[PDB]
Amino acid sequence: GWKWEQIKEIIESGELARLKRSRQMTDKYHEHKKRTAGLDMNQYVLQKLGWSLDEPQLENAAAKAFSSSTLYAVRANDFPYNFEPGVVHLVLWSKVALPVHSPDKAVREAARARMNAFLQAQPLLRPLLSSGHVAWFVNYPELQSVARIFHAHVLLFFPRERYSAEQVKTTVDDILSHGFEPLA
Ligand SMILES: [Zn+2]
Repeated sequence: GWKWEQIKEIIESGELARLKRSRQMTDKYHEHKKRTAGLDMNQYVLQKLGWSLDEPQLENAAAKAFSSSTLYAVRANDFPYNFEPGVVHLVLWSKVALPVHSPDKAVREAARARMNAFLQAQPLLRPLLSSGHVAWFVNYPELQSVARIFHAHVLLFFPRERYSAEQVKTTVDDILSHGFEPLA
């Protein structure tokens, strides 16, 4: 799998298609694809996250992305990409889209700045941020699924010489249980 420095270089160059699953994980992803071939996965995800129109509305319509914990959700990626041991592949879903690949440089930079501020503000990521061991990307339209719901790939690096696999499990379970904290 990709080493952390390679991951950072790929994200920086925008060559996101290079971030691929292993042959085997590609096989499993293929079988899950067979299973969901009869579904609109946008509606499925909305349903699972509690964001369907059926649900109540703790909204103000104009709420800023990440301004309230009801507006986002972090999950472990069930079919992670092929990264070196210690890299944890999470998915951050947001009810509010962030136009991070807009042709408008002002809009794109502003949307990226918001995502960055959100992740930087997270106490549960503090030592990883201090280490440069948090990265994120949003797959382009020609690469993504579930295009009606914003989601970012959030990668956390726990080097093997710094965290046992069991300590990684513990910390990630902690993050997913607590969730991320909102940002005004
Ligand atoms: Zn949640």
